[PDB]
Amino acid sequence: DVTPLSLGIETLGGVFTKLINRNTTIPTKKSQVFSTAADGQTQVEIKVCQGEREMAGDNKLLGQFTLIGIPPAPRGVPQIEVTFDIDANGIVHVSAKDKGTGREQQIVIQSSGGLSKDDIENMVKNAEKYAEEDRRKKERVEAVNMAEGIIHDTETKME
Amino acid sequence: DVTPLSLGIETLGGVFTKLINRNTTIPTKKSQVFSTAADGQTQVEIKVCQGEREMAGDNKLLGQFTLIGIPPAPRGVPQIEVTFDIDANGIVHVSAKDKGTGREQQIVIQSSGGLSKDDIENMVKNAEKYAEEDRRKKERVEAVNMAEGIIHDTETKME
Repeated sequence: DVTPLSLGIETLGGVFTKLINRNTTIPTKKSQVFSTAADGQTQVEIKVCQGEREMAGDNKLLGQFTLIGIPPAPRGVPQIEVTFDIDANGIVHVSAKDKGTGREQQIVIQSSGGLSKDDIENMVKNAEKYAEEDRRKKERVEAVNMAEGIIHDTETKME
Repeated sequence: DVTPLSLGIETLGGVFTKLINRNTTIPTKKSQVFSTAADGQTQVEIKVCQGEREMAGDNKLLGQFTLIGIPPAPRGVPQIEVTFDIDANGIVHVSAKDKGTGREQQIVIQSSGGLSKDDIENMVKNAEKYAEEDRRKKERVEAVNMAEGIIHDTETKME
């Protein structure tokens, strides 16, 4: 038994960060650490998405939760470990843990909609159709995001 | 009663960071906040320099001291304020204070402690001589300093 479509979460700029590539044998587990997009950010919204598109919004939203109680710290400091657990029954689990505090909340997606073979084929179709339009939109967001970091590193450093 | 030469410290890459520019009317107090160049950096070294060259090593070292006990934190977090307080005589009171922990370390030096007015003009001439060599060195080092930051900000972020 395998994942019909790629799974991931929406990250800064609307980009879809893939965590489990399609046709992965289930059960499966995959982790990645993320951080806050801004200074003083007390929470992070985890939008679990499914599809093959480069931008989250163009994919199916399966579930949504918010990780509460991240102590205010500067942009990019908090270490948020996001883990995708898919059990044998193909039920999606996504936990988010602030490595520092230990604060953690998890979403269990017992039932999302129904995913038809026609829906799957269509999603794979649009992904290939809009591929270079997607690649260019993703590339631009990545530059804006990198520049945001460049503008935020205005302090001189020392050894 | 102005500063004979520019005063400052050594920062990341060996760059000379001015705190008090040349011909600044004294007495005067000037400050700047700096941070660590590496993850989990315990200390910072303050190398008080005098001259007009773009790299600290090519200038006159007036004083050197270490500020220890910076609580381990990622690159760019610790807030180390460096203060240069000059009086009428030319005595510079240099301090390095960790804005967070409150820990302070300080020295006192003589900027008026210069080896002849002939050499103040020699240093000014040494600078104008190596001005293009320096802007080449400075732009190469500053490119590495930026890349170091961009690489330290690779981690994906979330709103």
